[PDB]
Amino acid sequence: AAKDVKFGNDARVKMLRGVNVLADAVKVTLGPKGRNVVLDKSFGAPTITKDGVSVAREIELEDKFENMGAQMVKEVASKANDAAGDGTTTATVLAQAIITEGLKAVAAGMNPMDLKRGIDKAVTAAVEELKALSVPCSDSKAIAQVGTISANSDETVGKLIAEAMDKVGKEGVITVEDGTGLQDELDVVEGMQFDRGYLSPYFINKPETGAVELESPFILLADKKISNIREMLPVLEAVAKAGKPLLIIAEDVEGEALATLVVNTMRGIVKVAAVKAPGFGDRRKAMLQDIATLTGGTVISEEIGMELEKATLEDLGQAKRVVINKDTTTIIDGVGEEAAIQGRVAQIRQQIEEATSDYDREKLQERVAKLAGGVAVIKVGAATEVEMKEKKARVEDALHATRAAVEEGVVAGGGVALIRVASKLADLRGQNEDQNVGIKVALRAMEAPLRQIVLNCGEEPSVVANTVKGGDGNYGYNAATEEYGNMIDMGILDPTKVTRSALQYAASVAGLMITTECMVTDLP
Repeated sequence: AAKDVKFGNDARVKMLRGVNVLADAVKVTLGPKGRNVVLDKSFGAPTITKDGVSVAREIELEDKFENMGAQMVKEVASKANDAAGDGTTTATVLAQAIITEGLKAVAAGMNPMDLKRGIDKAVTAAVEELKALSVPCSDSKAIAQVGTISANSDETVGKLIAEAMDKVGKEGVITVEDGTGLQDELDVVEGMQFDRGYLSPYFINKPETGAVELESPFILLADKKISNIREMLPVLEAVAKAGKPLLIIAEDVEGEALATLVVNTMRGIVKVAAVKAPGFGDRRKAMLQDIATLTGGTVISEEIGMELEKATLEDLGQAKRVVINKDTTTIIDGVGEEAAIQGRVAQIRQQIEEATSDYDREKLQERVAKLAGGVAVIKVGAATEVEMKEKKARVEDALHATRAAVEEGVVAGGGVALIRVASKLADLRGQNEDQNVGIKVALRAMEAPLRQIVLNCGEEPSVVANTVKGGDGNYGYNAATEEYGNMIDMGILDPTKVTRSALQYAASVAGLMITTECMVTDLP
């Protein structure tokens, strides 16, 4: 109800204090020689971490304005992590640097809109420079390298990912799951992956991984949107009498049907999962038909007049293993005769060699590649289950890093890429002097992360940063080995996607917070 409002300088200093608290909490973990942050818990034993994601997630402030500034920086950093796969700490420290310098400039009478324009211009130029500086990652040796360093120097993971990419291409679908035995086995199965997640986060069966995983699931393929239950309860009865888990693939699920499916899942009577149909229009129907052919079943389509009252087990699609994430889901080893897949991919082939519109042409290439590519699953083996799960986590992180590197490229890690780009962009200027001030602010901001890494390493950062700027190319300073040289040769590297996303979101949040005039929050 009643709310307290702050204007101008007071709001800016409140946000500055909140962001400073968050960044001082999260940035001590930056770099190989990162400090430890103790997160006291009510359970009884405090947890000790060196990763910035947990510290950022665990921090809140009693003062409302500082708090909300902290959570806005936190949400942009979380967006950076979700997009790139890492870089939360670098994004947060960059955001703090830009925010501090920009607010200091604004207090000097500068025009905040011009500062935001200059920061955005400098960041766009920096992204272009990073794209120029990125080393392409296409050779299997490069895949092995990124998988190795990304997984704490696990070269075996490097190979595993290398032949996985060799078998299913750079853009193919790859997943990792638990495997029996000691050796690590690689296998490719007929499957695909579309960019649709669960409709509600209450369908999750694995809170540790945050993925809706079903073993030998039995899916529903319906073109019409699902609102009520009476039309779809025969499916639940059939899966209950068959004892198999249930999954839903429809255009959109809404109404009390979602609530009752969640309730049934929680009660444990039968597992139910729902995933949106990818695309829209008739393309969604076409790809749903492709999915039905892949899984050997048929789709509940209203256009052909049939309905869901008569849907049964024998005339419905089934799968071997499905992993549903927040944004996308993977179908693994769709059960069905290969002849149907061959016929469908052939039909899509004629769809190419008589396609007219270019956009639909690329869409057909992507659809046929997704349908005929298949899915590769890698099973991790070990002595006991605990190190097996640890290697699972390491393999997942390495796979995300490899995907980012393939998508964008590889640049020098440890903040060397940012400082090199800032050095190369020393002569950038804007329309106004305030724009030039903003550009200088952005340059110092990209300088900041390497300084923080060196300070964590225990060395004074001014001389190290100056020495790194003096060099060219990928030459930089290694915090682990306390020496300079080529950063790529030493192996410490990060995907270009991570650095680019961190800089982009740091600039975005800093520009948002600089131009803020008013602050509205609940009255304490």
